Amino acid sequence: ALPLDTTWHRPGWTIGELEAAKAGRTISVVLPALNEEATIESVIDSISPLVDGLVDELIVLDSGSTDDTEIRAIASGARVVSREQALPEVPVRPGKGEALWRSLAATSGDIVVFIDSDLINPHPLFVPWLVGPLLTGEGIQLVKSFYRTGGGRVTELVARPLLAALRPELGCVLQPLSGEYAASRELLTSLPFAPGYGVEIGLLIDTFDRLGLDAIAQVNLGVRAHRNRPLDELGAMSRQVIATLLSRCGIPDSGVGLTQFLYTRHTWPVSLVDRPPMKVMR
Amino acid sequence: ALPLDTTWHRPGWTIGELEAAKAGRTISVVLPALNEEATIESVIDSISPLVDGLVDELIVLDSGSTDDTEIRAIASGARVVSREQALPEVPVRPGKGEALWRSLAATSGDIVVFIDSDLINPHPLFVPWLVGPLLTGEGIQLVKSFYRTGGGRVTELVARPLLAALRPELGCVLQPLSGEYAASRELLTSLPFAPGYGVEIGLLIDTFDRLGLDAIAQVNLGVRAHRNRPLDELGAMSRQVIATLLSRCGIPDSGVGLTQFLYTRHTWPVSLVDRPPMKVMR
Ligand SMILES: O=c1ccn([C@@H]2O[C@H](COP(=O)(O)OP(=O)(O)O[C@H]3O[C@H](CO)[C@@H](O)[C@H](O)[C@H]3O)[C@@H](O)[C@H]2O)c(=O)[nH]1
Ligand SMILES: O=c1ccn([C@@H]2O[C@H](COP(=O)(O)OP(=O)(O)O[C@H]3O[C@H](CO)[C@@H](O)[C@H](O)[C@H]3O)[C@@H](O)[C@H]2O)c(=O)[nH]1
Ligand SMILES: [Mn+2]
Ligand SMILES: [Mn+2]
Repeated sequence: ALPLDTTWHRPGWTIGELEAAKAGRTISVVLPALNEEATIESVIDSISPLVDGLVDELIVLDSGSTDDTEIRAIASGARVVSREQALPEVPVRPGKGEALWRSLAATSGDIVVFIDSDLINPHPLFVPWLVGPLLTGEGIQLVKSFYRTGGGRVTELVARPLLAALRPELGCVLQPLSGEYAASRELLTSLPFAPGYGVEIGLLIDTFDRLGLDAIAQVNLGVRAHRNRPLDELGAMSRQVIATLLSRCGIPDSGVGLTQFLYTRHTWPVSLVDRPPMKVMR
Repeated sequence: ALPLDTTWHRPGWTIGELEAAKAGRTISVVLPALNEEATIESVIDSISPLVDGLVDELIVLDSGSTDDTEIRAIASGARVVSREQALPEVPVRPGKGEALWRSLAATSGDIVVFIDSDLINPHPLFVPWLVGPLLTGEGIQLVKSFYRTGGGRVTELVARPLLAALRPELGCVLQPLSGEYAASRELLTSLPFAPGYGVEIGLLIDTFDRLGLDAIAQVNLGVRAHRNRPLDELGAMSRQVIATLLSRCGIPDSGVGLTQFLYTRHTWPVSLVDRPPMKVMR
């Protein structure tokens, strides 16, 4: 009942049916990871059985981990790609947005699926459930998940109310910041990639501004648990989500970083520099 | 070390000294309340000993309570003023901003102090600590508190990061949404009053835009505990805080209310209608 293809229930397709509908299209899965040694294995394990079938490629984009993320992920059979390796001609910047952007150059799938590597016990139907609308539907180029400490505080207090205020047509997207989603390569390599934690909200809005809702679907993945960061780390994330949201809506951002008083004072980085469409690097 | 008079430590003044420095100025205290039967008595009790001394007036602005807020507050010796009684010629709208605005017409103090009526065990030096800079300093017309479930989520994830983005000069205010603050009547009756939960962020920004930081002081009240609302109630608050913040910064707000999916759907009210400076009602 939303102006937006929303699969509220457990999708009916089977792996064999979904695989049939590929029709020569390839599927790449990317797990971005920064210091996720405790959950990375269970996430890979939940997806690796699809490889050489529904999924043609799985990588861990290691965003500079200093723990045992890489050795654990290799031991799980995964190809692990550093940011450097993904695109060596261009120096590495920090943040998640950098990692997803770069992952576009280390993959070749007509469809790209992103799964966060800190999920606690991810269901192995996550990927099949996300490529569903891209395969069977028409016009769909972006599929966002929804679900459910916690509650998605930055989602419920910042991104959703801000979308209500500045892009109300996106008010029917239930989890605009979700790290689990899939999209066509043609769309992904045509859009710029916001830095740090701005990347999701930036892709959602440029996708909308460029193609309208009809290109966007969302799908219930059920329940979703992950690391629940402390409030001060979220402030920093929220600051970046805000900077990216305002820019896509034509509003000048001060570029000034959030300062916190814990009393002691800390100033977190924010970035106004988007990475350009990966096309320009061909 | 901030561009903003910040009393980081327990203020040194005594009640007698502060009272001396009034110099013919009167002090009104206002407790806005909506259904606070469980905490209203302890809050009044913590302040009533100042009446006919440092404080010349105390009221409870009852914002339509359906519990025993009024009878309990009366039994504590407080004058209780309904919104209707505060300003009968003008029909009542909902929200906190309505209540504070109206309270300006039911008081006569040259200085007005606001204290939330849901505080758990408020220190009885709260009021003395807030009128300090208005009495002894010069130029000061607004005094904001700071302190400390929870953590002030809407504060740390929405108001502070948004001020960083759009009014970075206000980045050194530690609790811009705090319900405990004092201000001169001349300032208060000259500013418009945002609706619902937008009122604080609206007063902070119009005060800044109109007088600069030099008119603003903040004071440590130590620790502060209150009702910790559920996340969905905060989304609604956050939506209003956002609508008010964007308007003061010259940015058009859609006027569209936040919708939530709990799955079931609910749409909370937001308002773009500010009450005008109480001066215009003279
Ligand atoms: O510099 C970084 C930071 C994070 N990550 C990875 O990105 C994923 C998500 O990061 P996380 O710290 O867990 O973000 P969340 O607190 O869970 O934030 C949620 O909301 C954010 C705002 O859009 C999204 O970026 C996240 O994917 C989403 O889970 C994890 O696998 C991290 O390893 C990186 O690769 N590089
Ligand atoms: O329609 C209303 C709503 C609330 N209140 C009173 O206002 C005070 C604060 O309301 P509360 O629901 O406790 O807000 P908080 O969740 O604590 O929000 C914090 O941040 C808000 C955003 O600025 C401020 O409005 C609050 O004062 C501040 O405590 C309480 O005494 C309420 O009784 C009313 O009088 N009328
Ligand atoms: Mn996470
Ligand atoms: Mn409260």
